[PDB]
Amino acid sequence: FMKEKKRATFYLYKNIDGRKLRYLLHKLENVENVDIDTLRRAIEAEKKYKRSITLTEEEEVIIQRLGKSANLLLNCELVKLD
Amino acid sequence: FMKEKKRATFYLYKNIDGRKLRYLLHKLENVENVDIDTLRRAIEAEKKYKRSITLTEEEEVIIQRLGKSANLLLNCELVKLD
Repeated sequence: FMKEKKRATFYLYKNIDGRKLRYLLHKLENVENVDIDTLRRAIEAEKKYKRSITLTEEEEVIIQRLGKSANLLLNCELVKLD
Repeated sequence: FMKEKKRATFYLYKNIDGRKLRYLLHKLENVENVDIDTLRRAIEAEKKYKRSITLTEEEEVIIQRLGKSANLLLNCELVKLD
């Protein structure tokens, strides 16, 4: 129904704060593809840090658009950020 | 040590034969990135078919280059093929 005030939980290879997590999610709005090297690094990284954020309506649709690819893509952005 | 005559085992969303599996692996030699839509589809697909091939020396290095991203990338190629 939208504007559900729910949290999206992610597992990252770095224990980043919500501020950075939210930054990465929004960066995905302009991502069209992921380079093979970046994908390998994100996949091989140990994603053991559980980080969550309560979504705004705008973020809910980004999460819905990405579906199950969200966690990996967020880790890919983190690799690119670093 | 190379030329190990070992099998690489993959899990695909379609029960393709070794002929096609090998085709997809070689196609990855020219892949530089994966589009976001294709990645989501490959991630969300139920990869329940176990398919294996014994690697030639040339294929061993492709597998080594891809590392843990091989299975997902193969599924991405399968999505692109279809």
